[PDB]
Amino acid sequence: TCPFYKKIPGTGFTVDAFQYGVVEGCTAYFLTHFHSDHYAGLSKHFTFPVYCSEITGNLLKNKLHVQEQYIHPLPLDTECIVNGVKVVLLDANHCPGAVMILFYLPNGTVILHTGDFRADPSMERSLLADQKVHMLYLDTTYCSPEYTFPSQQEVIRFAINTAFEAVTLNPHALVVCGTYSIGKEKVFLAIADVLGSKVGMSQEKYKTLQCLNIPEINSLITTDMCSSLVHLLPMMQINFKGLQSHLKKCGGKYNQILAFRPTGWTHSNKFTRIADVIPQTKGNISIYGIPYSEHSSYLEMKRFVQWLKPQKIIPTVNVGTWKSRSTMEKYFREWKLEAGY
Ligand code: NI
Repeated sequence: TCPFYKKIPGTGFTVDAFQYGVVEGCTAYFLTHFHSDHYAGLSKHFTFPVYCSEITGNLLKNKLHVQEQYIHPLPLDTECIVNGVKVVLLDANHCPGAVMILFYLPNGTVILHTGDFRADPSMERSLLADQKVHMLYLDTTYCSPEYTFPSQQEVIRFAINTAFEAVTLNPHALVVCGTYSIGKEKVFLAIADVLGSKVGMSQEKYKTLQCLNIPEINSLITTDMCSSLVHLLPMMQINFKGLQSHLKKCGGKYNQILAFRPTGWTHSNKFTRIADVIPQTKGNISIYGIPYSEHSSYLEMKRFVQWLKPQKIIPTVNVGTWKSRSTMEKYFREWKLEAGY
């Protein structure tokens, strides 16, 4: 059944709750972003109101074929009324179109649901600065102190320098980047840019990217693989077998592959710096795992919560085991005592 942490008290609202059939008493279904564990269950047959960002609305229409009359996009950073309740959508710093949702309850309670987010100090100067938030439904993906990672900026610098050096040394090298969802577009766009190439991809992926309102996108991507030296492939194919196979397909236009796998966290983060990363190599193929995250580090999450000073925290990630629940609740109390709220 629909879990309590997907329900907004005092409303008929649910968040990211599309796989339970009809939720008894739900008058509006919000969708934070277009990732499959969140939209799971939506289709052309859905006949309730869906509230979301413009970009998420483009993806629902074009990729899932949800009918237009049930899609209600809202602009960001704007006070809106939905079934008699004031809401605001804020940028979540996750994937394109991803939002956090502020609900202003008739009784005076204010609730923030983060969806999936990467906490940033820039959020401290949004509409969140303007009033008190009583309850926080929090993206706790990496809520443990072992989870450190570099800035997105540091990671992109590393990838750009690496790719540029490789291709300038060998003009017959191919660069490949893995993907399995929206998000992390900076990785492959920044590399294609330093190399003066467009990124080549399947028709399905090109369609997905054309929904995202990225400026000048027609200048940066293409379905013509042969004219491109940065290819995108399914993440599943980013391994030595899948890459040798792929290399055959290019007809001796290339003799070397340099491939990037943008992972979340991986335990080499507890030892190694970004400057010190190395690839796995077999033959003329090298694969780099780069820790490009679109979720908060432990320290980023801690800072955001200690700034906001909520009265109650409701985790939305890692809630399935008692040991994870109990560990998270321990960090929350530490944070509150350290900061004095
Ligand atoms: Ni997500």
